Amino acid sequence: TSEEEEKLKRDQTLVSDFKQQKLEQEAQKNWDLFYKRNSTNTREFEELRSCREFEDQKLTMLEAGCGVGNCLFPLLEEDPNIFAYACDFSPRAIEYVKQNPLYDTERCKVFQCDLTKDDLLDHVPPESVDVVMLIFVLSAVHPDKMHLVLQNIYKVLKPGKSVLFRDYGLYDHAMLRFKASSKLGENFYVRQDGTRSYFFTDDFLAQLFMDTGYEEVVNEYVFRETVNLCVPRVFLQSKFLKPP
Ligand SMILES: C[S@@+](CC[C@H](N)C(=O)[O-])C[C@H]1O[C@@H](n2cnc3c(N)ncnc32)[C@H](O)[C@@H]1O
Repeated sequence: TSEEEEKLKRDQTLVSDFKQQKLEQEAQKNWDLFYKRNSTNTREFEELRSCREFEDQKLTMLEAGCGVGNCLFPLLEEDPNIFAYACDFSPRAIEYVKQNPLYDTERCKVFQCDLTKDDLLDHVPPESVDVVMLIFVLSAVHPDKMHLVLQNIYKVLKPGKSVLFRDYGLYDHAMLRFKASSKLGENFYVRQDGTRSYFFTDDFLAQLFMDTGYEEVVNEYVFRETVNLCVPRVFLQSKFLKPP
């Protein structure tokens, strides 16, 4: 190898770490910019009706990474005996959740929170929650910090109740198009809008949850289609239990 060949490889590491840190430093900005630049923004129901002891028993629920509430307001409208804590670290997204007319404070408490560093106990009482919902959120978090998210959620969960996980899986469509310029690491990619996407394997995700004290209930790939002309989709869909 040349002298410039050797130089270029140490340059690649250096620039790539610069890129990674900038992307991590601005995780919140890029998600906030995402919301400020757009507005065209069932397994869950089954498990809510599952842990109920009575028939119409009230349950309390934490939607971690609520966005503008696409997975929140439906669950509130179908089920009347459910209270949802909701957080997100994008202020603009929070405005949207507080701003649409379905928002009723007898049913829904939304707050800002960076799940990697802000204590959920600041706004969610300890071991108070029956279901936490991590839907397409963990994959936005740096793989090295994902366990922080799971540790944080742990404090909030009533023992014997569970996290409902769903996120991008191995060989999902986006992973199969990113130019290697956008690869940040193994299964870790950056989108054009600066937000990041991790593509989970069943084994890696299971290890994350067990390293932070959960037990595997369900951990399976699920496959779906999107219309263009059909696009194959791979999600990882799981359920992890906080032990009693
Ligand atoms: C693709 S949206 C998913 C929203 C929602 N779970 C749903 O079902 O539609 C990803 C959301 O995760 C949020 N997010 C990413 N990292 C976060 C973090 N560290 N703490 C809190 N929210 C985060 C972003 O603000 C964004 O709104």
